[PDB]
Amino acid sequence: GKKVLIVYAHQEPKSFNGSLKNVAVDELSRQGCTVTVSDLYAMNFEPRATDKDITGTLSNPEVFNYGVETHEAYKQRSLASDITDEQKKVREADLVIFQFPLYWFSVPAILKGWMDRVLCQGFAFDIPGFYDSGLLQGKLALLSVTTGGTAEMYTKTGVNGDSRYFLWPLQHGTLHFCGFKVLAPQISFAPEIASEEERKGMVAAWSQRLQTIWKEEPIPCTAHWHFGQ
Amino acid sequence: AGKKVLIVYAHQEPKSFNGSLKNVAVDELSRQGCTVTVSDLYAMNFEPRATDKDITGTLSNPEVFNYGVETHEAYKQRSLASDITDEQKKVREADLVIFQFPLYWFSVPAILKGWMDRVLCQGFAFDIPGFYDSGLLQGKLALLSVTTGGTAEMYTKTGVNGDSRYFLWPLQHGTLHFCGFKVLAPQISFAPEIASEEERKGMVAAWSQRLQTIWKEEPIPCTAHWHFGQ
Ligand SMILES: Cc1cc2nc3c(=O)[nH]c(=O)nc-3n(C[C@H](O)[C@H](O)[C@H](O)COP(=O)(O)OP(=O)(O)OC[C@H]3O[C@@H](n4cnc5c(N)ncnc54)[C@H](O)[C@@H]3O)c2cc1C
Ligand SMILES: Cc1cc2nc3c(=O)[nH]c(=O)nc-3n(C[C@H](O)[C@H](O)[C@H](O)COP(=O)(O)OP(=O)(O)OC[C@H]3O[C@@H](n4cnc5c(N)ncnc54)[C@H](O)[C@@H]3O)c2cc1C
Ligand SMILES: COc1cc(OC)c2c(c(C)cc(=O)n2C)c1OC
Ligand SMILES: COc1cc(OC)c2c(c(C)cc(=O)n2C)c1OC
Ligand SMILES: COc1cc(OC)c2c(c(C)cc(=O)n2C)c1OC
Ligand SMILES: [Zn+2]
Ligand SMILES: [Zn+2]
Repeated sequence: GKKVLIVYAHQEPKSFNGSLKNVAVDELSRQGCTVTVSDLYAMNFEPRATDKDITGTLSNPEVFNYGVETHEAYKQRSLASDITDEQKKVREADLVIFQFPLYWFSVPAILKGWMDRVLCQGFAFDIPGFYDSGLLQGKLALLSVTTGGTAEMYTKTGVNGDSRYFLWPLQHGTLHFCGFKVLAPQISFAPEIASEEERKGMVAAWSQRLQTIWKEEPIPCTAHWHFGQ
Repeated sequence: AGKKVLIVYAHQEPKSFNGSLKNVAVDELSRQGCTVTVSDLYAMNFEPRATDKDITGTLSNPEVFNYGVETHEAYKQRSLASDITDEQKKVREADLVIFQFPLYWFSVPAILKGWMDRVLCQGFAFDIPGFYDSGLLQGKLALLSVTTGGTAEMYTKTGVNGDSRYFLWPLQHGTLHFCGFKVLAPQISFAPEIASEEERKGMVAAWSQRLQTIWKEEPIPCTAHWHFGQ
């Protein structure tokens, strides 16, 4: 059996993102997988990295250093419960899918705040244990991104550059760094200008791809993959 | 000179190395006689989430909420939440916007990502058409002043992290150039926590020193080739 966590960042259940999340739940549930969804906006998930993320008393209450404080908090079981709740889902998961609209070539700030606050030192990475040896190694991660821009805008010589170029900080700098093997991203280009069909083809392709997600090999998550020819 | 600067600052700790870079900027720019404003996001408890609370008028489509459509509308009607319009005023007046922050996950801290997502709305920062070189903030300068955990050597093409310019792309091109800014070369202060106390003073005064001649700089060519090479 396998466990999947979907971390989902869209305000509107009727959205194209909402339908992609909902077919993932339906298809992975149909296969017998254990599925959990973190619907960040419904949870009013806190995005800011602050001293509230530590309960009881700080390791150095003269000069606040978020990284050191959350590292010590993790080790002393002193993190806020919204964070540890997410860490439990991630620890149990075999695959983590992030489902979100591209905001400013990146994730919406609420999902950025999940990455900043959930993936702390001791949990997701340490000295050592990063990139290849990151603490989440053995787990799979997958970005399912929707865009306002069309596929042609996202080419090396198009106005937006190649899609892979905006993937680097998320796939390499975040998911690889924590040890994830990164599945190929699912990019649903410009759903809002596509037809009622086309949109169906995109959703159905996603549902279709999920049918054989466990047979996939991860991308080689390298500078060459993102930037080379 | 007769110029206005906005510093958008994202760090929790006033005694931090970011706190020092922000204050040296304020001291040097104020010394030159520039007009200076700082948006200290954590101290303001700045709201990062893009939600329907950012619009206070009748929604264009209250059956199916589309944040970009509703905020674009709300900007035209003046029904945006006032935290957002308070920032727009600072940006509209500024000739240079400096972002001061620690690198978090190859990007800005979520509180600052939220400032970008909610403040740079359609109608204000760009339109369709009216983006990249035609973006609505054309004529303004922006500059990322980023600190890292990683050393410079780490952030080279054959270092573990890849070249520093790679992680600049979403921010410089995808956000600031998109809105029309000309982008000045980034100030990257590498690995201050590892550096010696004297190498730290050196990085602070190197930023101070650069600001002395900031108005004479040309912007970078904010292209794929600048960021990625051939
Ligand atoms: C702050 C901000 C920053 C942005 N930055 C970027 C950026 O850097 N680059 C970029 O390219 N874009 C950017 N965008 C645009 C954004 O990425 C797109 O708006 C978003 O990806 C569209 O996805 P959605 O789910 O919201 O679309 P929706 O509008 O919800 O989807 C399109 C249509 O499909 C309908 N639908 C729902 N379910 C289904 C289904 N079952 N089958 C068929 N249709 C269905 C919807 O109701 C809708 O009519 C930005 C947007 C914002 C607000
Ligand atoms: C969630 C998260 C994600 C991160 N992701 C990344 C990443 O992707 N890539 C990466 O490289 N790093 C990353 N980091 C590390 C982060 O970028 C660095 O910790 C940050 O850049 C260091 O800057 P700071 O101001 O907090 O340093 P500080 O810890 O405040 O400063 C270091 C030292 O400089 C001293 N100092 C303060 N003022 C002065 C002064 N006037 N003169 C001389 N010294 C002074 C301080 O007192 C301190 O001792 C991440 C950190 C976190 C918390
Ligand atoms: C650039 O130096 C580095 C590089 C790292 O990873 C590449 C680090 C750390 C620290 C302190 C903790 C940690 O978990 N990692 C993962 C570091 O600081 C010494
Ligand atoms: C801020 O909103 C943005 C930002 C963008 O880029 C950073 C966008 C778009 C759309 C619709 C198409 C597109 O290609 N890009 C590149 C967008 O929607 C208006
Ligand atoms: C999540 O925290 C992170 C994440 C990183 O990369 C994504 C880091 C580092 C540090 C300290 C050095 C570094 O080179 N990288 C590359 C870090 O600090 C522990
Ligand atoms: Zn990688
Ligand atoms: Zn550019």
